[PDB]
Amino acid sequence: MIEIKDKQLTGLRFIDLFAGLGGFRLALESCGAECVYSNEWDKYAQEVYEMNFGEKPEGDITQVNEKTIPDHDILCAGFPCQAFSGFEDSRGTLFFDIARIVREKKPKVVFMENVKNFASHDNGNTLEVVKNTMNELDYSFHAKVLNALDYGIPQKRERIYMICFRNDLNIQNFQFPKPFELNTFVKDLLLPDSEVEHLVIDRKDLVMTNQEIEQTTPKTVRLGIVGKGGQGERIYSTRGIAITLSAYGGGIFAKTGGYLVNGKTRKLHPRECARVMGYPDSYKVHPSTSQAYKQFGNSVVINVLQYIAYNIGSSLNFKPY
Amino acid sequence: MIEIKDKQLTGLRFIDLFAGLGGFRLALESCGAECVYSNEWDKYAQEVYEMNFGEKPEGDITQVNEKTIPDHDILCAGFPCQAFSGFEDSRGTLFFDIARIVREKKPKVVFMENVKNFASHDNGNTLEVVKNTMNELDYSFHAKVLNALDYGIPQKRERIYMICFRNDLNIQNFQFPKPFELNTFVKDLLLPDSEVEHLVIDRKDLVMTNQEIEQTTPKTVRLGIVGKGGQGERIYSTRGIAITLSAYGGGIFAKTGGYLVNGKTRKLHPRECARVMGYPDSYKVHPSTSQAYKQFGNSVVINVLQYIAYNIGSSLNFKPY
Repeated sequence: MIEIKDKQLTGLRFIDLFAGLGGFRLALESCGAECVYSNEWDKYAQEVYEMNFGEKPEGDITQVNEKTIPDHDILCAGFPCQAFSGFEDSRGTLFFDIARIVREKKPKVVFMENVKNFASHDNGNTLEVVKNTMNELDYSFHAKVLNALDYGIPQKRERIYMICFRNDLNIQNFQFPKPFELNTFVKDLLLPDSEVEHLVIDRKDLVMTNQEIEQTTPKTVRLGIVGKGGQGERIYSTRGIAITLSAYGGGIFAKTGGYLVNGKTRKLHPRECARVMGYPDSYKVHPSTSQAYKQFGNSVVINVLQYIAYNIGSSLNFKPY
Repeated sequence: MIEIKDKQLTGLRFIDLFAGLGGFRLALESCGAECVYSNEWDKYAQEVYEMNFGEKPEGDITQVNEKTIPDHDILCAGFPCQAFSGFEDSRGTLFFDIARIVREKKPKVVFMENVKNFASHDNGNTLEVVKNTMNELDYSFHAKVLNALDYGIPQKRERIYMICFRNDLNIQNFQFPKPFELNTFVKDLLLPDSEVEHLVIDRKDLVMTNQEIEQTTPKTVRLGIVGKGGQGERIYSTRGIAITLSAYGGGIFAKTGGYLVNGKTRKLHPRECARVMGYPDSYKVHPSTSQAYKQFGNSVVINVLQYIAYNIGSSLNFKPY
């Protein structure tokens, strides 16, 4: 997470749909915005959200009538990707819940996030349905795939970010944040060896294929493999960036991938996962290691949302005579 | 686990290498045999082994001197499959440690177990190497792939079982147990709903292609899918048999697969995993749920080992004038 002193979103209200761990909430609050409603489906996610924010998000958004949603300026949603069978063509999906709320509450901004391939899903019309639905609801639609490693977070993680402004506001200067040099690497986020001993996997079929590198580099650096060398069976350098965290991946080093740390090969700790997703150390992670992996592997990258939120605020606040 | 009153292995000593949870120990002890040495690599496997048997198995078998292994009549090993590059070809593998122990200790019987495809691995070479090695050590070699579902256990789980008798014994009559009708199904092995609600997975992309069946059947019965319907994304009926447990599988319903139970979709509980692996309810599972899944996913099926152990005894005991 980064520090933002210029609170571009001060005095604005947002809601956090499909809140998960509350990544959007961390991001928008860091810019001064106020959360007036959150919704999260998963009970274990509601749990950890409650641990960190004091309140439990409302559950199943389908039971919740849009008229009951508090007035708000920004709607956030890192929503599940689903295939559709514009606005009426989005029915049946969780995206429709976003569309029905947008139609009722007409926030100034709709800020959404999804997987990197979202633009390709269903031969391109999952994106086209979302875009057309947003247009029909009288919003512009700006989408760009951004990679975490380009925004200060040492993880290979491309995601699509979609920002929509209500047309009456006439916003013409929204820009995605510009990428910058990576100065933090996996090594910079590690816990002491003692705290992660349980994550060490000693295997006789380990084959180290490359020597540890001498200079940090903003890419994934594979050093070795175990077994057949497939998913969850590869070992990376902490002087590089993290491979993409996965909520549901399998393999010996499932979810995190394996890392060469002080002569040992191990998974990342849930706290290290938090860090490579941009979560602050003040954020309490779920007690279950396996549930924490799933939650972070499914989460948003805080830092990227912060840069975007700041730019959303920048655009909303530029109102010359 | 089945009851055996005719203790064919009474008076015989066995060792339990790559002991894991001690499945071989349960099977052979049920037939009257006494364990005189066990070895298990994994720290967490040692823990639960100790919880159940009162003793901690020795670690790293590669550093154990073969001459120090106690005298025994039966060597058991459910060992990790590894590609080779006869006896000499085994070097660099965990099987080499079995061979060097066999060479020094000369047990009457070597009883091994591995994955179902062990036969076809490295195009037959892996099994050739094992067989030729046992032959060079003056053992006959018998191997067959048996499916848990044919031996009273409702799980789709084929494994190769290898049984070798020392040549001087002139054992001519060893037979693998004959398969029989399955009369136990997943539903019979389930815990009450109160014990398992933490394993329930409520989702929206659940697509059910068949209704719950009314007949029991010795087959895996897929009723639905989630996501893309791949690994750990399939829902099965409990009126069928369990899909193969996996130590490192991924997906939403990782390791156990998903089941339709009283209107809910859930993973199996580690106790249910124990049961579909033939472990008795008196066997304590690992306190860590995720660790217990890995353990049972990589374990042996007790009942199949009991039937084989009994037949090993039957052959050793047939000694006419």
